[PDB]
Amino acid sequence: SCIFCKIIKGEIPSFKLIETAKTYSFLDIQPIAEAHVLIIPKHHGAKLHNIPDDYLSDILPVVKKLTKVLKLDENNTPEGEGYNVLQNNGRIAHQVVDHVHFHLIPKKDEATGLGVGWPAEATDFDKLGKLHEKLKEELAKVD
Amino acid sequence: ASCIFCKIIKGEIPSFKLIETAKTYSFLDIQPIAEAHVLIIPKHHGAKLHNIPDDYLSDILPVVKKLTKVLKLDENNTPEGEGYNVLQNNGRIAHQVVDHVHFHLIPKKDEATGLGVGWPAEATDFDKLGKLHEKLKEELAKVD
Ligand SMILES: [Zn+2]
Ligand SMILES: [Zn+2]
Repeated sequence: SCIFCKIIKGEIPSFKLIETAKTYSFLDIQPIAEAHVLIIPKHHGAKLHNIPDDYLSDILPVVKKLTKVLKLDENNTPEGEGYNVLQNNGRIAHQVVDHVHFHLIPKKDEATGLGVGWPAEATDFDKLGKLHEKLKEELAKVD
Repeated sequence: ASCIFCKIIKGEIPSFKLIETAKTYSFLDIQPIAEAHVLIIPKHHGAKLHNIPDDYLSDILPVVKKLTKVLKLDENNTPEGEGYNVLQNNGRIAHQVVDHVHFHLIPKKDEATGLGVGWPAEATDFDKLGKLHEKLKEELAKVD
């Protein structure tokens, strides 16, 4: 039933851009900015951790090549127009289609493109230290 | 040389190190917007995504995937419950402050913390999409 798998299989049309042996990209037909692009692995998995590594390695090179296509790569200064790369995992994180997809979203002004809510907390070395200790312990056992 | 993220990689500025790779370096965000807000950076210094060599880009998302195992985010294989965002910002207007490419792995446990997504739908059309699609295809042919 997955609509992105249907896009890949040519059963739903799409404004196709770069296609790879592993990766498929196309214009978002519900964009939030002018050339809003989606980039998906051909391996169906709902979240990032469901994608094999060899599919994951292919995504950012394709995204970076798309920035050449959209000419976003002509601005090598922090000012002027910019862009975001965003991938969502779960309803609460704003994912609706349950197949991994990266958004390449040009940021031309404040009214359009991604709007970033950034609720940052103060630095607290004691809590970070305890969190680092716990995460390094989970890392040791992943290895 | 004047880049906090380069200095952090070299160990000249402190950091809470997590996974490191021949090509990638990751560590806790010390001004986090969610509990285990992690940063993931290529070791090569580029300001924007398009300034990073292909071989550094290929290694980033497998590291992010491995970090979702460290953070136990990989245990929820349903669209409900808690989630997470991967964000990368290019230029001041896109919310980028440090001019070394960094990816955010941000757990999404509730609505008050984590990434807040503003999503302003833009009125569009199959005519406009089609003409835009022809313009980008021409450019893709030149890139090739
Ligand atoms: Zn699918
Ligand atoms: Zn740097």
